[PDB]
Amino acid sequence: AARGADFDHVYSGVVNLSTENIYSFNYTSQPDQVTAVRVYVNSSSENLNYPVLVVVRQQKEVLSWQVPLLFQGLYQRSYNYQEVSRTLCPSEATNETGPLQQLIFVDVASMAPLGAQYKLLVTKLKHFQLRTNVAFHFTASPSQPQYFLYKFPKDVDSVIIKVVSEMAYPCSVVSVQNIMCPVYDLDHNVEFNGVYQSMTKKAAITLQKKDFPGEQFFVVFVIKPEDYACGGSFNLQRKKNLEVTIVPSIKESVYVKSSLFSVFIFLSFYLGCLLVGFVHYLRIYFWNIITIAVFYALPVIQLVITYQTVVNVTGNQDICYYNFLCAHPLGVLSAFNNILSNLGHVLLGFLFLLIVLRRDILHRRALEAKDIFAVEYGIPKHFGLFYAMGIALMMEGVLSACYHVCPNYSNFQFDTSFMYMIAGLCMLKLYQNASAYSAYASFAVVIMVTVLGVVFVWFWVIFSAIHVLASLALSTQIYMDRMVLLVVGNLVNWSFALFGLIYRPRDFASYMLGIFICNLLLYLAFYIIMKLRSSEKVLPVPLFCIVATAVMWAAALYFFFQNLSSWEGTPAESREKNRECILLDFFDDHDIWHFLSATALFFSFLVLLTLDDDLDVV
Amino acid sequence: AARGADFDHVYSGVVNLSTENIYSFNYTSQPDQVTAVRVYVNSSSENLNYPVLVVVRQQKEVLSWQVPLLFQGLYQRSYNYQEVSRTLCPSEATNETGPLQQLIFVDVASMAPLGAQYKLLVTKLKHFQLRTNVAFHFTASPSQPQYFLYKFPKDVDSVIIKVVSEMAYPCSVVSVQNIMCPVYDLDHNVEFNGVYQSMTKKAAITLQKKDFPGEQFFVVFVIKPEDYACGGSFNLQRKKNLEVTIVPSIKESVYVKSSLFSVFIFLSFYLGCLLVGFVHYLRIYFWNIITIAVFYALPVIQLVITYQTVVNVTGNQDICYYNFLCAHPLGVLSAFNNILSNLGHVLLGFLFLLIVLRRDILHRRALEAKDIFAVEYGIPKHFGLFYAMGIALMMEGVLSACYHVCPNYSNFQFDTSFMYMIAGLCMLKLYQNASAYSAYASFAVVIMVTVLGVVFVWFWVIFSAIHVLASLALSTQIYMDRMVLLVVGNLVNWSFALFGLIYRPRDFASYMLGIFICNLLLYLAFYIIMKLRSSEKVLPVPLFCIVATAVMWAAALYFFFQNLSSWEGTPAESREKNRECILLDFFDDHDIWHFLSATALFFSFLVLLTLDDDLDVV
Repeated sequence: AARGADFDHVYSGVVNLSTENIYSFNYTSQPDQVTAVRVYVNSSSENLNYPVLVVVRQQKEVLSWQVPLLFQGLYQRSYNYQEVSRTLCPSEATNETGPLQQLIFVDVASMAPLGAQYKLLVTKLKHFQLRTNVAFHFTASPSQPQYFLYKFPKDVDSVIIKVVSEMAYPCSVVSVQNIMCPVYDLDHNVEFNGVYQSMTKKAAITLQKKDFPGEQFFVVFVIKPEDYACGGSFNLQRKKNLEVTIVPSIKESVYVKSSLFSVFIFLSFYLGCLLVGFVHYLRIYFWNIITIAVFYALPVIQLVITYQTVVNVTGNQDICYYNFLCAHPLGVLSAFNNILSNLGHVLLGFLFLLIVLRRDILHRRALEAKDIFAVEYGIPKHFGLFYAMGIALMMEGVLSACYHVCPNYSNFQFDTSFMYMIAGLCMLKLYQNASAYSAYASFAVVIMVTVLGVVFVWFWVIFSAIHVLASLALSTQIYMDRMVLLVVGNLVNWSFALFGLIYRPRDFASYMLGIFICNLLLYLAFYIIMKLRSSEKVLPVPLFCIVATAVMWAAALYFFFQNLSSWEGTPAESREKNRECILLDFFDDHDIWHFLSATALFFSFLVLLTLDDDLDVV
Repeated sequence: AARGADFDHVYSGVVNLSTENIYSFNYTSQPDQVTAVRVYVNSSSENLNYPVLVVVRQQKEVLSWQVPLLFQGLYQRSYNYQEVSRTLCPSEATNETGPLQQLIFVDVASMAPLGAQYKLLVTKLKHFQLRTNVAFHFTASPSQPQYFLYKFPKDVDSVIIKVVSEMAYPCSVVSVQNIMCPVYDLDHNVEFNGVYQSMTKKAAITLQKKDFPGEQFFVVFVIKPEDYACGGSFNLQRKKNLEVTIVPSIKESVYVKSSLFSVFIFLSFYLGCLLVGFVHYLRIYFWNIITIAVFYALPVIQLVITYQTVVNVTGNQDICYYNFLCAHPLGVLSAFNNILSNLGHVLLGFLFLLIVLRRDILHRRALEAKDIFAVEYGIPKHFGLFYAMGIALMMEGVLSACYHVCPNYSNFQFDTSFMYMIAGLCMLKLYQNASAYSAYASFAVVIMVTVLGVVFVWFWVIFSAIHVLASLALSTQIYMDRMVLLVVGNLVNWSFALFGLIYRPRDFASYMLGIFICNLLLYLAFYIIMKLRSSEKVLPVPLFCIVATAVMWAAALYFFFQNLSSWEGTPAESREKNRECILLDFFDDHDIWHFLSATALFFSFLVLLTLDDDLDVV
């Protein structure tokens, strides 16, 4: 019992308590290509107490739905849609089997005393297979989910899928499943299997060839009914216009050609320092700091790899905050362009403990043999702080090379934490004890207290008075021309504190921008303009070094001020600010800061070291 | 078109490509009680290429399934079941509406050239509603999931649901949903809504009355096909015999009657000390430790409340490791019997800084006025360690009262961490500097290194030699009778290290059991048997105190040696060892250790303080 209907035609009729509508669609497959049937069903109006029930029977599948669809959300609201569409599964073919005959049965029924109205349209899909470097243009809906198929090529072993929306809204979920057919297109079971990502404007998924049996996969797009998870708020139709692009990945030569550059650019400094040095006349407090440094590192190297294993096991790519367009994977690590750029700290913090140790050896030898108290400058024994300076670079580099494996909220902002100490020591600038030893750990304690309290009684307005008092206390000791300069510096610090209180950009995230002014104040106390009535204190090598650290600090602020990701306000809003890669397709735009910060801090420390000349001969 | 069949009868027949089987069941509801229809369908044999498809149509629901069910699991295995059963949703009634007429349509069809065989049985449910303090006896299966209904009483505002299996296997999931009917009984969508727990032998769920609209809820039981998540391994039938019990919760009077006891039991010590004291003759290193103590606490009080909020938001009760039969909730906190028992540390660490400060004041006054160098015992100025002893109790109590909000793996075992320092100081026992200051932080560094390295090259065998060397080094300084005692102690320590290496009970969890021997060695060096040829050094008050700290250390080891939970080997195996509550239905069996450890450590420290008598008059 059937009617023998034909494909691509609009059918209408009346259903009742006894009348049932039967349709039978017969089609022949091919020994190649993929076909995909699609059923669209529309209801006229009303029907909120006696809906229409449609069942579709295949050889190895039965599907069923009611036409007046009713969703449900938070805060006791009810949405109702009146249009249903579905994409039936394919059957596939082989080269050893001929053409296949297939039958689809569609039954429509209702349970109403008077009747209902329905419209049926069953059509084949012409464009079902995505190709390499070809962009599509479809349109989704919260009651019309979509899926497509992709086949791996013979040479490509990895693919990046890029999905781009247009306006802002509504949110969606994208999934990557393997080639079977208990296919999951409903919203409540879309997260059961496969890599899935929430997206509101952008999405990027990285896939490999060795993890898929048969080298074919399904990309599934589903639209969220209520945009609550993405951070926003909130009947007739929603609609969405997406765009999907598949691109290949880089080869293996780039992984060598970039690491060779990033390990052959920091030996020219060694060669230069050697050349400059060997041309002359044509020729236990530290011990009690390692035990504290090995206390504040082991929770990081017990939490980070655990989080990485959790992300690499459960499937959810919503726990870490990477840059999803420039995250190259290697091995267990999923970001191998933010762990090889931190190799500058632990290699440029080793030229201090080859020069200042030689200077210590030479000065102690000169004290042992010659009379070092003749024509000297104010107790020449001055070291012991350079050894606690040139090891904080390594203890900042090792601590920075463990945060970029999973940026999250538990790890907080523990990357620019010891840099506050490295820029706020300001002890060796008081050259030529009681209030310094106590304030050494107290400075880092106050910095950590401010960092913790920045997130949580008018913190912005309360900090201006404390900053002004601290600036006045510092300028009282540092400092009439000197009094006028101290007053101008205190006024500038108060104006900067008032401007920061007026701004209040990103609360705890703005702690870096608020302590950059403190670092500038600490690094603007260069007294090189003392030559009004004093000695010369100027030489070509410190003049070149102060020119270099004046020039090379301007460039290192631009890449700081370009924001790429964000650790606040949902994990689906980081993807909007994502950017691509420059400089040989390996380095990011928040990865040329770890190359300039180290080589500016090293030159500033060298300026601090090599200064106070033209007095050893007096 | 129908046949007019009757309830509770076995029907059989043959289906084909053209023949379809229709059944129509008409039933009348009642103005009270709950009915529940249940459909059982059985297939004879074979049918792996042409299955049987069954659809059930109601007024506001359509359900559909194939009879030769096929599941799927990891490692490319395929299971097939031949029996299906389902429980249809109820329709419910009101007191303002009369009896309701309902019709169920059951259609059976196939797509086979020869035929298939099927058996249908549709029956009503007699026992559908659970009652208070009544235990049921049902039987589940991985292809037969179950659900029941419960209604809140008029006085009870909270309920504990206890589910108990029998043997070990197989695992299951239990869910608590609200009263609607898009009911979720399949395995892939059971975790969409509601509180759910994985269970293999035991489960306990706590529910409240203010969170459920209408005061009715659904308890859903579903059996897992593959027992992989619970930790185990791995066709005809599985089967499971459960048991469910609903019990009420305690009143509000217990929350007052226990806190009054647990704050009125620790003032009798104050009254006793006052009475003993006022009866006589009828009458800056510490400053540099607060800055380090406020460094190792803020990640805990940024991670713990975040984890608690995550558990209290997402629904998953599988991230923290509580005792699910003795976890009383109050407010945001879900365990208010492990945060009010840690109030003993921060209240019994305050009787030292009222007695030793008075002794310091009296001794300084006596030095200022009288000649304190007459008839004294070896430089009577001895304090400065009691002030670093009586504040580690508070810095262990505050650090212990933040781990019991969510025991997990990231928090590790950071509860008995400063107790290693508190028991391994052993500095003031060398009475009457160079190697002590260096070894102070080094002892805690070695303890933290051992704790970290215990989890991860024959650690058990390598530690015996290090322990023997450390024991020999300690006994060389501490210590012929003294040499024989030192040799016997070194031999006993080597035997204990060999026994611990032979045992190796729980690796990193066994670090507490392996350092308990070290604590016993440090607290067994009491030289009170020096009276062979020496002075008396014995008085009634230190004799009573050494008797008390000898007696009250035996009882505090039993409750340690009773294990209640475990932080390793899946989060569904902690529930097997769970126990109930003793001592006025509030305190646990791992909560009478925080009351005896403090009052034994305080008496041991008092023994250390008050000793060396009978020499102030000589």
